[PDB]
Amino acid sequence: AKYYNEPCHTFNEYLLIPGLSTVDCIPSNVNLSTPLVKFQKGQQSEINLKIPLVSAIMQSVSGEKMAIALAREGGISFIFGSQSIESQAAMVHAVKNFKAHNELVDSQKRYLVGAGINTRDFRERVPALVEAGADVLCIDSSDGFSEWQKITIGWIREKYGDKVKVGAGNIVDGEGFRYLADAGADFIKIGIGGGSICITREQKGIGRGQATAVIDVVAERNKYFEETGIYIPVCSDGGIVYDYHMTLALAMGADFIMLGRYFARFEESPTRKVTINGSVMKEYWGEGSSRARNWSFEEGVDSYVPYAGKLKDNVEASLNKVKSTMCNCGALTIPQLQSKAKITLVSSVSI
Amino acid sequence: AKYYNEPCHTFNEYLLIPGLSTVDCIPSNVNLSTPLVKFQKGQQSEINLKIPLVSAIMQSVSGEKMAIALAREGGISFIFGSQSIESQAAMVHAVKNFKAHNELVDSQKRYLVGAGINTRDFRERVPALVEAGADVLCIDSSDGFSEWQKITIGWIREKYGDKVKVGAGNIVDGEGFRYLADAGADFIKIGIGGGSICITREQKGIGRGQATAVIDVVAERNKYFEETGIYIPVCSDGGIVYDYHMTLALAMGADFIMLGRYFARFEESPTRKVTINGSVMKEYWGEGSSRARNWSFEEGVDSYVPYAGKLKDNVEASLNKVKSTMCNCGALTIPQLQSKAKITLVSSVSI
Amino acid sequence: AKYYNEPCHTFNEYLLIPGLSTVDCIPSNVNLSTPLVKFQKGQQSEINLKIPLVSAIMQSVSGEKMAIALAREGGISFIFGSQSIESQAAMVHAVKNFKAHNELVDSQKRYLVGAGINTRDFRERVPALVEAGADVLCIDSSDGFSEWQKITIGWIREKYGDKVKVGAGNIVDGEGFRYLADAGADFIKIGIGGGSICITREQKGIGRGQATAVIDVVAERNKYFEETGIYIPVCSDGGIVYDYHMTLALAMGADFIMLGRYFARFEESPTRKVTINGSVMKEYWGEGSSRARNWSFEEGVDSYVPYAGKLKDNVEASLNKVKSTMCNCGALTIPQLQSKAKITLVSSVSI
Amino acid sequence: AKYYNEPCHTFNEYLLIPGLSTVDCIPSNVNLSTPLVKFQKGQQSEINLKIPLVSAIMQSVSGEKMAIALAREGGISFIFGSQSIESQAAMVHAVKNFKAHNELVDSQKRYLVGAGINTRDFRERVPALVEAGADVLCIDSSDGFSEWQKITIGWIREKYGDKVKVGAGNIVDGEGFRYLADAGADFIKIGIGGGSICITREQKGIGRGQATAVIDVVAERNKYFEETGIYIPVCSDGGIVYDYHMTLALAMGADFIMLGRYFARFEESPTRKVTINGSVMKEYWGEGSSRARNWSFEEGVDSYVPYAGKLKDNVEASLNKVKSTMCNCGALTIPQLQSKAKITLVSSVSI
Ligand SMILES: O=c1[nH]c(=O)c2[nH+]cn([C@@H]3O[C@H](COP(=O)(O)O)[C@@H](O)[C@H]3O)c2[nH]1
Ligand SMILES: O=c1[nH]c(=O)c2[nH+]cn([C@@H]3O[C@H](COP(=O)(O)O)[C@@H](O)[C@H]3O)c2[nH]1
Ligand SMILES: O=c1[nH]c(=O)c2[nH+]cn([C@@H]3O[C@H](COP(=O)(O)O)[C@@H](O)[C@H]3O)c2[nH]1
Ligand SMILES: O=c1[nH]c(=O)c2[nH+]cn([C@@H]3O[C@H](COP(=O)(O)O)[C@@H](O)[C@H]3O)c2[nH]1
Ligand SMILES: COc1c(C)c2c(c(O)c1C/C=C(\C)CCC(=O)O)C(=O)OC2
Ligand SMILES: COc1c(C)c2c(c(O)c1C/C=C(\C)CCC(=O)O)C(=O)OC2
Ligand SMILES: COc1c(C)c2c(c(O)c1C/C=C(\C)CCC(=O)O)C(=O)OC2
Ligand SMILES: COc1c(C)c2c(c(O)c1C/C=C(\C)CCC(=O)O)C(=O)OC2
Ligand SMILES: [K+]
Ligand SMILES: [K+]
Ligand SMILES: [K+]
Ligand SMILES: [K+]
Repeated sequence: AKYYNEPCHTFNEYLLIPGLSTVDCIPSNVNLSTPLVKFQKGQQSEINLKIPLVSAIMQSVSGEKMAIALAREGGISFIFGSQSIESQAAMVHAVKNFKAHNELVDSQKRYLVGAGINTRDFRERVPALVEAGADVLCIDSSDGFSEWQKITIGWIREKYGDKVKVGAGNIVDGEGFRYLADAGADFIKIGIGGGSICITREQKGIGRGQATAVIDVVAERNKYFEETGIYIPVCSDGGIVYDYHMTLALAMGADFIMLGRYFARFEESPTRKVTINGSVMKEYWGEGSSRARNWSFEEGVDSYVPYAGKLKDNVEASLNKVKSTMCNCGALTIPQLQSKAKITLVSSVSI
Repeated sequence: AKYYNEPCHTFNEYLLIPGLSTVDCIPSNVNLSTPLVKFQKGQQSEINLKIPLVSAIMQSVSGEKMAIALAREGGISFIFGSQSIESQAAMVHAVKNFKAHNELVDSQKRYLVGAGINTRDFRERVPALVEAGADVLCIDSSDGFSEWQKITIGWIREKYGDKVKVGAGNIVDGEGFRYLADAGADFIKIGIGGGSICITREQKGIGRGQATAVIDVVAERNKYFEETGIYIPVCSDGGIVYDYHMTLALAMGADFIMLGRYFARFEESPTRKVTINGSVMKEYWGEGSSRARNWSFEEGVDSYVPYAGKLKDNVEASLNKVKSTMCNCGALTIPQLQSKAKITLVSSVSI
Repeated sequence: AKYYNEPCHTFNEYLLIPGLSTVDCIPSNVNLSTPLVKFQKGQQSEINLKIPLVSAIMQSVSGEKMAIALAREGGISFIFGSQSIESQAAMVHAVKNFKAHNELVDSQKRYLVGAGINTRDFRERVPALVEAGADVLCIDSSDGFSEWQKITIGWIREKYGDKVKVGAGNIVDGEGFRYLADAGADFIKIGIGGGSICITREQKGIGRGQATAVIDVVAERNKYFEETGIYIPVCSDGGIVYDYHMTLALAMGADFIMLGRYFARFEESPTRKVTINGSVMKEYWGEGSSRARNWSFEEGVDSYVPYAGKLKDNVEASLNKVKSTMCNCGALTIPQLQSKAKITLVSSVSI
Repeated sequence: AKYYNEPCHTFNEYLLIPGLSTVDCIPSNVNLSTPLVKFQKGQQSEINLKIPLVSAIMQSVSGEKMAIALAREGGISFIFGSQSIESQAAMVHAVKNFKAHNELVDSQKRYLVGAGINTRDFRERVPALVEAGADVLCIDSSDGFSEWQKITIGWIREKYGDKVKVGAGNIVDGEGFRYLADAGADFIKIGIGGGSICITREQKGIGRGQATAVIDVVAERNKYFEETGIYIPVCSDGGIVYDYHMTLALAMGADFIMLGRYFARFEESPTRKVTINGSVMKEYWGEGSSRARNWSFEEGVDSYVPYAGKLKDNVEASLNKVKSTMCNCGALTIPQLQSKAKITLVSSVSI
């Protein structure tokens, strides 16, 4: 077997050490744009988010309303694919034709929207998604280091060339990243086990601390860029517990962040608002729970998250803190933060 | 005194990082066969389990019914030796003559069965066990790094040659493994302290994290194979808390796993089913407890484990998860898993 | 991004190993004097505290009474600047003209007093503070690694030369220290996150274990002294939970210590004494709390600390323990302690 | 300041890895003798304990009855010196003249007994102790790395030469050991902070994990023996929580062990037996508590320990476990254990 010199770590084990803050760095001047899909050196990505946040490919998170609400703030949602092909297409179509600011839109002023796909019914699902107007796709899986993802991406490239963007994952190391990059992925998703509704131990026992995973994949991605001139955006998916974890994920090299629990709390998530002993909550279940697969064990859990109100106010408060921290680190942009951030590990006792 | 460069670790401190999963790797195609006794290079073991699980040499675990139930699924039980020689022989005989699938049987279609022996009355116990039809024996001890085990194995070899298979242990490092290998053991059992009914601290203070023990013994075993051409199967005994710990133990090099608590929960264990406030439990006590030795201190404990029903359904669910994880690691067989597994240590905080 | 070879640590992770205690080292002979502002090699500081303790630049800690009570024992208070310029000046003036022992006074026998200032209204606030008689100033900020502090210090030097002393901070590493030193700071304050009313995680996620911060800044400060002949006193601000943490902070190189919670408990702090179910408490809130800024988030908290009585008796008990420990380390003075202290890290388990 | 490459550890962080157990190693054949005072190479110590246990120099532990009860089993007690010179002498005299097995006696068949002394009234106390018949003395202090201990030992050597044996301490590193060795100590006591009634943190903040302290002092002691031919026995004082900690302390190099709490639980300790809600307890307070010094702070605590009955049965049970573990390590004697023990550190998570 193969072992490692250091144990893996989660975002909670890190802190940012301030850098020189210049007079021109104020939150309002911080630019949170970031690339969504791959491009060659000297070019810009064909799709740039206004904010580095995307909602998870989950039944309890990314519905029609979530996609519109998030696109309006500059991010993008990946409509869950764990439903009928026609149901998913309808949601995508409803978002693209909603208008029939930092809004994320296409050349027709229509909100951008993503859609999750699987390695099984993609021959029928992809065409429907494209026809419906999906701006980008993403293969949704707990272990993307699979020949099935290579086959899926390959089929897409053979029928649509580079006109259809498709993200792949999830992986947690340089090898997995490399495999999906050579396969043609437009962006690679990082993370196995970090999620909130994730009980890694009581499951398969596969995974890696999110911080270690991002740091390792980012180094491979940068190495890959130097060898081929191809820059592949990476997404840190899961493991975000506090707002500052967002800044950490970006500082470590992630171009954008995928969140489930965070967005599930909003009015715009597709779940039921439930009042439990004076507290308003929202339903939240993992895609691995039996509650979701049904569309003696269980890959995820079914629980509740506290109601936080509308997405807008919460995302604004979260990103204001990110912007402020970025200025503490001497960064006016995400690339500058990734370049200048001073990140330290914290001792067990400190926690 | 002699010290080590690194502290020891338990299975809970590790996670598996996925490898390339090929299209041909599906749980149903995973082969869980594994060697039970030693063989020379170029040969196959004379006894191969269909599944890498064996039930512990304990009064509260391996009785007649357990041995039959486990053999039927492909594993083997070691009838406890902490009873009269005639009582143990009767159980062994009852298993071998029960018939008077992935079943583990001999050339006569009879279920395979093991039997534990001690370093004291082996001159009278072994013959009775052999005569009764025991397929394999195993010296049961908390510290197998003993001249007594060498003497016991030697006596067996002098009277039966290599016709009678005998496992030895337990040990936790390369030196202990080496001593038992040169002594002639057919398989060596790893583990001191890991057990569930083990309170190492409040005992002698001897032991080692199970993961570190297995990793160290496996390296010595591989070194031993290269020097002599003799492959000695090793057994990871104790310390298995979750199903994924099984995959970890195998990935680290253990050929098979010995479990006590896990099997004690089944209908087939020889203990009393007790209902405590709406919960059906099963009795479980260590071989070191006064409750067992009686056949001011105490080497083990006497407690309860939750009833899990029949062995079949539980073992199947456990091994399906192992098989699935193996495919995540790109392995269709145990040897392939031991060769390809990527194993990472996890930080204290992560736990 | 930039990473570090070791994780950061807090004061609770360290212990002092005794050195040779000579017959002449008794608590009563221990000298606790220490420099407040910078000086050149071969010289002495223009201001030396009699005891290495200063009260925090906070509304709930450093008022008129605190400043008088602390100066009387040999330390100094920094009147909080989070109030009107005229209100702060009045407090400073009241302290300087209170008389209209180990007392800390100027050549006119008047108690010494400090005053906090900010990087915004300093052009109007400084003159008022100087005119009122403030002996030393200090820029109060969560991240002193800022061009704004450079600008503020520069303005002071252009209008008052080296006649007005001004401390800067807070910083946590050699780079931050270096930036403020070159900027002209008379003393540099260390610490971000350590404070008691600090919830670093649920904030920006910036900071560093106080011990690691002090050790790193002290090494840079000593390096700076060797290169330029300028000795800049450093202050360990926050993170002091127990009396022995004081000895640790000094042993690690800090010239003096800034405390908030510690002093808030005294009769002389400007907050309300509140009786909660038989326990007399004192109010205490951070400068980052909304309760203080008002002069959807929050940089600090608003809580209670147990009443400890008058400052005198408590400070005396605290420093007697420091003096005693110093003798255990073979030190009669702070510089001798910084030179001879043997400091060991403690394992996680030990805690 | 001076730092260390590794953090310190306590006994709870270690486990013993078994060695080869030979047929001749059975508990009954294990020899637990050990040297009490220093000797030259090629010689034997003038005083050898039959068992490596000595009771602490405390008011709540070592009285007349304890000294007799322990000597009868082969150990020795150090009558507490925190009492009048005439009271301590009376106890010593009562023990030496009690008779007016593994018993520890002098050439006159009288029980051996020790007596604690301090660095202040030794000119009057020592003579009284010698005259009373004390077999060995020991300077009792929280920090023995003091010129006062050198002066005390020197005075004893000037008036009695090498006829009066005197132990010194406590120290926790090679430097402290070395200082007391050159000063003439007959044995050196290790340990600061480890004790049960020790709240190191809420005190001076001086100390070191007991295991690290013993390991470091033992290496210095062995180095000292090689340079001078003088073997100085060392005592691991405090930090013993479980029986196996005894085996660890010895394996690490300590010749004998000093215990307070352990012995306080016995019928023979000089404290009151108190029944608290069905549980019989014994009083136990540290020598640093105000309750003891009286013969605003506090170096120790005043609590209760569970009644364990007579010393005999408990010590026998404890040492049987030590002997058994020694055989697991292939040792028939303490020196053999110190030479052959395989000691591993355990991970934080394991605990
Ligand atoms: O262990 C898991 N069991 C599940 O059932 C599950 N469903 C989703 N996911 C993954 O978790 C991410 C969302 O995580 P958060 O709620 O932490 O933001 C998502 O983006 C996915 O990567 C799961 N992980
Ligand atoms: O500390 C111990 N005290 C005992 O009384 C005891 N009895 C058995 N064993 C050992 O534990 C293994 C079973 O462990 P699990 O229940 O964890 O599977 C078994 O296979 C044995 O190796 C003991 N260990
Ligand atoms: O996280 C924080 N939120 C706040 O609201 C706050 N107010 C003050 N400070 C800083 O804490 C120091 C006082 O700390 P102690 O109470 O621990 O002595 C002070 O000296 C400051 O450095 C804050 N830190
Ligand atoms: O922190 C302390 N405060 C006290 O008041 C105290 N009194 C004794 N000792 C020391 O502790 C040893 C006994 O420890 P145990 O009870 O752990 O065996 C003793 O042998 C001493 O080394 C003290 N340590
Ligand atoms: C697919 O959604 C996920 C993702 C992205 C992740 C995990 C996970 O459990 C699920 C749900 C698991 C499902 C629906 C079962 C199918 C499968 O195995 O892919 C995880 O642990 O890391 C990432
Ligand atoms: C023999 O069964 C075991 C085994 C295999 C192990 C342990 C143990 O305590 C017992 C019971 C201990 C008994 C019956 C006392 C005799 C003896 O000492 O052998 C353990 O700690 O690691 C492995
Ligand atoms: C200024 O007082 C502090 C100091 C010294 C520190 C911290 C802090 O939160 C505050 C309050 C934060 C305020 C008033 C908001 C303005 C700002 O950001 O400066 C901290 O974390 O380390 C040091
Ligand atoms: C003297 O008995 C001890 C010993 C041996 C130790 C400690 C201790 O606190 C006391 C009591 C402390 C007293 C009586 C105050 C006088 C002094 O300081 O010596 C400890 O921490 O390590 C070892
Ligand atoms: K900054
Ligand atoms: K895979
Ligand atoms: K000393
Ligand atoms: K052994």
